[PDB]
Amino acid sequence: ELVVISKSIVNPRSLKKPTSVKKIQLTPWDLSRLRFGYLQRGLLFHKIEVKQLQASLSVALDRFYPLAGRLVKLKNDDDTVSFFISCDGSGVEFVHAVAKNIELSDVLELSGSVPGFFASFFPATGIKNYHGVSRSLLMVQVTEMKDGVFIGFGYNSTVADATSIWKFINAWSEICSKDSSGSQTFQRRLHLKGWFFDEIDYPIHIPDPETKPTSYVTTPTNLQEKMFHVTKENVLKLDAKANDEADQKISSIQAVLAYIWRSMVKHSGMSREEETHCRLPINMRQRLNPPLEEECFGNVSQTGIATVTVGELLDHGLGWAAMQINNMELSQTDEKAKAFAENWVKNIKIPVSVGSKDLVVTNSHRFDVYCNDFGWGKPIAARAGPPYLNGRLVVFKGIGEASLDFQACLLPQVVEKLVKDAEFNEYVSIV
Amino acid sequence: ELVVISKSIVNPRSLSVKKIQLTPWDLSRLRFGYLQRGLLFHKIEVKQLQASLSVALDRFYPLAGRLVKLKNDDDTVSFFISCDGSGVEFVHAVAKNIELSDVLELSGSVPGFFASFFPATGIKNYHGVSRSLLMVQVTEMKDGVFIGFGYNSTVADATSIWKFINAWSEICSKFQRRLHLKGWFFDEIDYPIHIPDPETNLQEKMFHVTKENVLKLDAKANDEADQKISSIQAVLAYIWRSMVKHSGMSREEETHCRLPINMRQRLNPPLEEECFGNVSQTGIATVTVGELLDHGLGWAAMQINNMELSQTDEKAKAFAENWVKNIKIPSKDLVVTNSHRFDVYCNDFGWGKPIAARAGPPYLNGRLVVFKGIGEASLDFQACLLPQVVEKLVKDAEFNEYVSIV
Ligand SMILES: O=C(O)CC[C@H](NC(=O)COc1cccc(C(=O)O)c1)C(=O)O
Ligand SMILES: O=C(O)CC[C@H](NC(=O)COc1cccc(C(=O)O)c1)C(=O)O
Repeated sequence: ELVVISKSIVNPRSLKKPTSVKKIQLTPWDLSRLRFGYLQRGLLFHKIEVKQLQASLSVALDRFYPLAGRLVKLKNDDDTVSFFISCDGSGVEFVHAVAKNIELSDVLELSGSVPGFFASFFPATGIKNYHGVSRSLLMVQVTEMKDGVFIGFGYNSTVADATSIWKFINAWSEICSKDSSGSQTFQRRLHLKGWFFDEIDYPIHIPDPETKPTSYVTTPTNLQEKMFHVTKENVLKLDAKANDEADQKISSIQAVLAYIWRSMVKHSGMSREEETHCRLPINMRQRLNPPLEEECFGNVSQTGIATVTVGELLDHGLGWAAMQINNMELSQTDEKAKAFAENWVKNIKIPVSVGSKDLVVTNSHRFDVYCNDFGWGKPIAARAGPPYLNGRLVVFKGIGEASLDFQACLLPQVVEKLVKDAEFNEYVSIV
Repeated sequence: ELVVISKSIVNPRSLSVKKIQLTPWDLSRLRFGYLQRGLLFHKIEVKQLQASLSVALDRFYPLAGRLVKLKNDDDTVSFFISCDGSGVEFVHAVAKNIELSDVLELSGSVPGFFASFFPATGIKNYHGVSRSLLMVQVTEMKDGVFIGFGYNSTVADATSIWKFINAWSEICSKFQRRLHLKGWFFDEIDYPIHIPDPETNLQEKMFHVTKENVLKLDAKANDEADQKISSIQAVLAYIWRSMVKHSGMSREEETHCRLPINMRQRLNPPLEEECFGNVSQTGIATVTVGELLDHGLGWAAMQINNMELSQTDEKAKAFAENWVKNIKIPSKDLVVTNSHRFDVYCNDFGWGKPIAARAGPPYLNGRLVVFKGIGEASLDFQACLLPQVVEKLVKDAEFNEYVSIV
């Protein structure tokens, strides 16, 4: 129940005399994601005016110009290909849609089988990162609802990590809020991530990612999504309990993730001998040597993986699970990252999926998603879009900074057991 | 914990004195405390809030008045509201360690820190001779702002106070008709009315009911009931049955659901929807515990609806006229307050709609403050409960399916 009003390309609006076309080189981290789908997130508002939003977007794209570029695929004479990002100002796909029968309650209170109507609010479903040669690296959809507006976006993981994407959304909202021409918002020089793998030749020669199985997103699933809210009081309670049991210092988010992990596995139906993983995004800017600037733009995120058996996770307590997470984070070193990049170049792996039997943590509690006031008020919710993956756990800072929200994608049988888990529902509010 | 930055008397912006006479409904509430409610925001600029309040008091000028107490020669007293522009008490305070999470998620013993966000705790309606009839406190938090207010029930009902808040925020964000007062609608009662001189371990939880679960309860109640039942009647009945189930009361006890009734359209002649003043009464549905527990949701909902249908003009008149010859100026009930009809979120003062609405002290067992949800189809309730009832409610699987308790 969604009609498209307009589909257009939004180009950067360049007050400056345009410079040459910058080329951005792709690392093993970027190339190993070429077959994954665009990541899709969005913000819910009481009010957004689309004209101002589109105008301010063109200005913001000038300031974050790699988001307006395209992948370029080179054919090597050895029958491999190479990719780089060309900052050519090709522009961003921008969709204006209307879903006049959908109201805020419907998106705030989402609960149950996915995909549902909400999937259609996102613009990049089924788009893979290697499609960025011909589709934009950022895609935006603004959907007017009965009594609100949703701004959804999808982005190519080869051009940006979530840290960078949320910095762009914050700049865009600031411009939109103050004046759409950008004349009243400070322009800042963009620092690029650059090339930080000094022992790896580039561009890296890889097999063509499109000459690969190419697997569907519209296939029927049995997945559901639920929202989990953890209050400040309960975050603190979990934090204290994890630290009481643990032998090293455990952060609040580690304790809460460990609690969710244990609970998710308790109700999974997995055998004790199965391995379960907690996959966590790690911002590597400050772990690399030399470290990169905290504001450098691009994907500088690595996925850390904590591995245990189901039996181990259930037999030990909360503090032990939190220690597995923390130990994994501590292991994500510079020497590790570089050695592994050099191994990747001699055993290229570009998977189509992550796997469905893990806790797959994404986004971050650190991103101030509510600071995105476009001029009519801060958002009232932050959500993720397709694709749907069992075990996905999207982390959002709460409207209350001390609280946490999680958007969890789970099998129906797991939800059914989770909603009857008395202790879980003491610590976590499921909607 | 709470630091006061400033206190001001805000009069109407514009520079005989109109008298508003008090009805038996007003006079009966003289010993009650001021009612206190408020709105939570990301951002409020205090200077603009205060200037706009002066402008708003031009329109809602009774809120800037004072009670006047007359001593009559027959050893009684009389009260009226003198619209003298004395002004509204306006307090600016800072709670630097309190954050949005704390107010959104209040849960547990009351009174707690939040009580201090409200300006009129311990103030009774008869104190309006010397204290303002509306009191405002704007409390800056670590990462947000709360606008708390208390009001004297002799000058306004909740319908009127929320219309005032709506007008104030509209003025601050920047009226085709002038303010019309409710007037004297008891033609068989003389004024001023002569009266005698009028002078617990509780917890609060937030309940949210989703659009989906409101509709489920509505459908259930209507399937069971023989008259049409509204969504709010169905949800209130469900909460009522659940509270009584976990109350510890025996079958023979009488228990009540108390509900605010806007009487404007029930009076004859009916009064204008926007007429200003207190034109509300409390309706009381009475049942025994055993009956409420034995019968289903639709029957409880019918008890509420039947009570509402009985709130007639003729009854109100007869009761008021006898009240003047039997002045009465004064639990484990369901005490419903506020209403789903009030649009909480239209109160944008210029920096964004509110992110929550809340009630303040006083705290009383069984209070259930109704707020329309951010999601317009949904409902929020601020419930004041005994710890033993809470413990039973959190272990009630069905209740926690229909209602999200935080
Ligand atoms: O950015 C991240 O959270 C991981 C990025 C990347 N993974 C994918 O790009 C596809 O798998 C996922 C994993 C998590 C969330 C989603 C989603 O669509 O939200 C998809 C990786 O694992 O290195
Ligand atoms: O407006 C209403 O809900 C009732 C008004 C009045 N009642 C009192 O003035 C004192 O009893 C209450 C009842 C409900 C809430 C509170 C509170 O403090 O929120 C106090 C009455 O019965 O006509």
